[PDB]
Amino acid sequence: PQITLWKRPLVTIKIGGQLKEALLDTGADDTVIEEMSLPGRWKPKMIGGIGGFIKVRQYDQIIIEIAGHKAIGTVLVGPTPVNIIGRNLLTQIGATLNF
Amino acid sequence: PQITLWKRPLVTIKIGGQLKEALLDTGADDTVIEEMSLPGRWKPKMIGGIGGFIKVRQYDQIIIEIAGHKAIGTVLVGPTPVNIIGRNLLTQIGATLNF
Ligand SMILES: CC(C)CN(C[C@@H](O)[C@H](Cc1cc(F)cc(F)c1)NC(=O)O[C@H]1[C@H]2CO[C@H]3OC[C@@H]1[C@H]3C2)S(=O)(=O)c1ccc2nc(NC3CC3)sc2c1
Ligand SMILES: [Cl-]
Ligand SMILES: [Cl-]
Ligand code: NA
Repeated sequence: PQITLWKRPLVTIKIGGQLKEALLDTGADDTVIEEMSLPGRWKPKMIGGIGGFIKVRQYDQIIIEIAGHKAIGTVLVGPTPVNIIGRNLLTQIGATLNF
Repeated sequence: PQITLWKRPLVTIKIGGQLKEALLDTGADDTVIEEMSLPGRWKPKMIGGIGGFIKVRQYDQIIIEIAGHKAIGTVLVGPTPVNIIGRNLLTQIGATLNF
């Protein structure tokens, strides 16, 4: 699709069999989603945005569908205010910015 | 142009007569720039992101040049760790996300 930015670019994602809403975010290096249960081991990561830092759990090689496009990659789980799809997965679904 | 997302989508902006580097950020509703002077009236605002809220100054009807493209809109000025071009100005330069 071609998505304009007059509204938030929200899409549905599917992860862990569940549907969630998430923001397509070119300003985010990584994908960050709210508290949920994921399989496997996790590693620590401390990620910074506006306001300061949060601690998150990093899960690698997680299967996730984004607007119907399959991706497999790193998902950070933590107390984010919104689910964010960052560049690590936007690149897997072939997203570009165009003007 | 077509900007891929392998790296941060950083562009040069001109604002308040200054040159700055800024991130094209589809996950940002508003444009947020590090501390600088701008002419005219302003009012305070609180904006939240991953690590909580920061207080900014809201300046309306500011002209900015973004990667060569002129636009006008509201600019928030405050202690953001990175200059961010948000949807309120990305729409004006005709930016879209495509995949
Ligand atoms: C969290 C989003 C929902 C909003 N944000 C935009 C994101 O694109 C930020 C951009 C950013 C990049 C950085 F480099 C550093 C930063 F401080 C900020 N991304 C990010 O925090 O990413 C993090 C995480 C992702 O992985 C890595 O990448 C970078 C780091 C790191 C860990 S925002 O900035 O908080 C924002 C902007 C304007 C605005 N307008 C408003 N209007 C009111 C509602 C009416 S509210 C509001 C909120
Ligand atoms: Cl505006
Ligand atoms: Cl349009
Ligand atoms: Na003004």
